[PDB]
This record gives sequence, C-alpha cells and structure tokens, in this order.
Amino acid sequence: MELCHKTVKSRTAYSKHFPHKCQLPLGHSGKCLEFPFLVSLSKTHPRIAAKIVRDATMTMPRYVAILDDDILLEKFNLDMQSLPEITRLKIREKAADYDSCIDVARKLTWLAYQLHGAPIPDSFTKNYLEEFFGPMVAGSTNCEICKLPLTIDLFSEAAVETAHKTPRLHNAENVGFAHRFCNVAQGNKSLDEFYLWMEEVLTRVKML
Amino acid sequence: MELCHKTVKSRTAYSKHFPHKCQLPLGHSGKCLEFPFLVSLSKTHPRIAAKIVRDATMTRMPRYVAILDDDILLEKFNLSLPEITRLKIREKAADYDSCIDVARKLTWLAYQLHGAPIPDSFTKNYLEEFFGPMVAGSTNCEICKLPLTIDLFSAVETAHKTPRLHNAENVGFAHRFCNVAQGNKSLDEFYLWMEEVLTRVKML
Repeated sequence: MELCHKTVKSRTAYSKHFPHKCQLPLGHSGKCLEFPFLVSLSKTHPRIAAKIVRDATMTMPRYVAILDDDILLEKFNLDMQSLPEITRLKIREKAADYDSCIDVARKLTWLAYQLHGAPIPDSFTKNYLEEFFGPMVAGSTNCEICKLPLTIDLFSEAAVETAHKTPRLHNAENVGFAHRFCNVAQGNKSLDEFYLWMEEVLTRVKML
Repeated sequence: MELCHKTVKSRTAYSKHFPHKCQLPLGHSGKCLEFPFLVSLSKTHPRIAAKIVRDATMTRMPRYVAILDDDILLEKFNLSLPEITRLKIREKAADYDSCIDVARKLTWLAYQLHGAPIPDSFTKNYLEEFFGPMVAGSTNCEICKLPLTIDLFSAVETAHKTPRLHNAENVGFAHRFCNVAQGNKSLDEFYLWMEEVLTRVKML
C-alpha cells in the first residue's frame, strides 16, 4: 500500500522541528494517525501497546539519537560534547531513522497478534498488518533465540524483551520477541554466530 | 598444609570485630600475611591481584560480612534499605575461609594463563600444594572451554559453575560473554539449554 504520510499533529519536542507521519492508507477516511495499527491493542492491552511504541521509538527517540551534534545543540538543546564519551557512543549505538522505527513498531504489533492468548485483532488492523508482513498465523510467535512459543501473559508487568536478530540493526525484518534470559545470552552476537558458538561449546564439552 | 592463622594487623572495619588470618604455613619466619600467594603477582599485575581479591571477598560489603545478621550489622558494623539491595547482598554470602580458598584457586588459575608471568618458588610451591602441578597455558574458560590469555584481563570474569556456591572447586575464569550468557543457570542447565535451542533451530 501507499501511506498517508501527512504530518500528524503533536505536542512532542521533535514535532517542533520534524514531522510525525500519518501511517493510515493514502485513501484514508478520517483523522490522520501515527499508530493506527495499535488502536485496538491500546484498547485491550495498554502497557503492551505502550511497550511496543517505546521499544520501536526510544533509546530520547532513536530518530533524535541519529541527528548530528549541531542539530542536537541548536534544535533540541543537547550538548553532546558535555556528556562523557561513552554516553555519546551508546546514544549513537541506538540510532535509527524515523521510518525504520515505525516499521519496527508495525512488525512487533504483527508478532503480538500471533502470541498464544492474544486478543483477536479487528479487520482493519489485521488487513493492514497482513499487507505488510503476510498472513497472521495464530500462536506462531516464538522467542527469536529459544524458538519456544511465547504467551501474551509474559508481556505482563519484564520476562519478555524486544530482540534484534543481528546486532545494531533496527528494522522490521531484524526484530522480534525474546525471553529476557535468551536476549541477554545472545549479547553482541548474531543469531547464526550464537548458534555456531553453542555448537562449538558443546562439541568441546562432549570431548572431555 | 597447616596454616599460621594468627590475626593480621588491619585498619579494616571487619578487623575491629573479627580477624584477618595469616595464610603463610604454620611457624613461618617473617611477618604474618593474609595474601602471601599474591604479593609477587601484585608487583607485575596489580590489577589482576586486585580483581582476585575483590571477586574472592566482596559482593560494597565483604562476603564474610554479609553472612552476618542485621542486628550485628547495626551493632558491630553500624549499618534500613531497599529489598532488592538487601536480599541481593544476602545472595552472595560466604564464610571468610571459603573466600580465601577462592582467592587461592583464582591465583593458581592465573599463573596457568597463556602469557602469565612465572611464579616465584614460594608462590608456586604453596599453591601447587593446595591444587596440584601448575601446567602452562592450561587455564580455560569454565564455559567456552577455550584457553584464556592474560591480556584478556585489561574481559574475563570469575565464574561459578554452580550458583550460590563460593568455594575453590566451584570457581574459575570465564570470558565476559560466556559468563553473562550463563546467567543464573548452573553449568549443566546451561549446556542442556543450549542443546534444546539447537534442537529447535535444526527443526526449522
């Protein structure tokens, strides 16, 4: 589909200098929204919707953490040169453009409706997300590391976190959900490196 | 062997109520010392020596202090706080003797690291008495099972094979990655977890 992309009215700091964008279809029979695919979820599970937005959008916003020092200082009043080297480094480590952050939000909502125990999504949400990522398959959502089926009750606050299959890549394809344990075990390795690692370790331990 | 164990002079908070003990062999000449097996290392690798002492004795508060109850903590040590700091301090509590044991084991491991300096005869003979012959480059990640190098100590962490067990048999070194990965699982549970993970991914 083609998206609205019209500027969404906001009282956000970012909104004073940059636009939040309409994510409704270009056609669009109402008021223009940033997170339409989350409306039902916000109605049924407020903290899950909010956690999806936060993990998709925040570190300050990831699409602010990508802006250069001059723009931070002048338009947001952030003197990066004041902060110690390490916090500048970590801030940059979390950077992602605006569209990517929204993409991630969409992916995570799509995964969430396929959790065991998930609410049933309305037809708009279902069709909109399915258009992006394919048919929803009930109960298919697993830990990206564990490969264990996740239940929505886990998201209750955590025990579940947002995962990046390959380190430092913030887009729809690369994200999912993971047990806290599995997510911290993976650390700075990609999935394939992590599995390869486990394989070598076990080989070694089975020797002697 | 038989150990000195006479009180060692300290300006420490613990020492006003409990002793620091000589760990030289009983009837030693010279002054009595708590960490004799570490003086040589402290000369060339003070950071490593310091890490060994911290990991063996500390939790902020010593492990052998944290094995004492709140009443003695307010009375003897004059210490009332959040719960996830309190029981978290309780978690890693161990007897003073076990702590020193851990320090011995860690030093014995350190002298067997690739690139390790060579121990002096006192240190070598003393530690080998407790743990057996040092063999060069034998020190491996407790988890990875790969050989460790001394330059990793600029990372490496002290590992516990079984959680909640601070003794010589149970401790070793581990790459930072391997050690955080293990989290709160024993070694066997961690390997078993890996096997389940690989089994599931090979099916997909």
